[PDB]
Amino acid sequence: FRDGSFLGFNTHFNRNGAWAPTSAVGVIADSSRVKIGVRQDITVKFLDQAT
Amino acid sequence: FRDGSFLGFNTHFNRNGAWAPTSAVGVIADSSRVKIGVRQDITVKFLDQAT
Repeated sequence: FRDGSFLGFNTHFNRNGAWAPTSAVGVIADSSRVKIGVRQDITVKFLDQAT
Repeated sequence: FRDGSFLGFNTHFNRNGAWAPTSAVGVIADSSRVKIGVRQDITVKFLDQAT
């Protein structure tokens, strides 16, 4: 291969260790058709009496 | 009894569902001899760490 490797796709690399290399080498999508809903983004509370 | 016939009574109607109709149709009292002591009127606390 030469340039044009990764096919002009927006390429995202999984760094957080969620990738399962026994399931997939790569997932190719029309990213217009996948939506992630965010009802609450990562939210913090300080607990000091809780059990 | 086409007109008000419980004159001489102050009349109070129970509407919070405490009334037990199998126990009494009505209770008649000398209200000078019944006292309710109110040591603490109703209070609310919000709990978010309690067990």
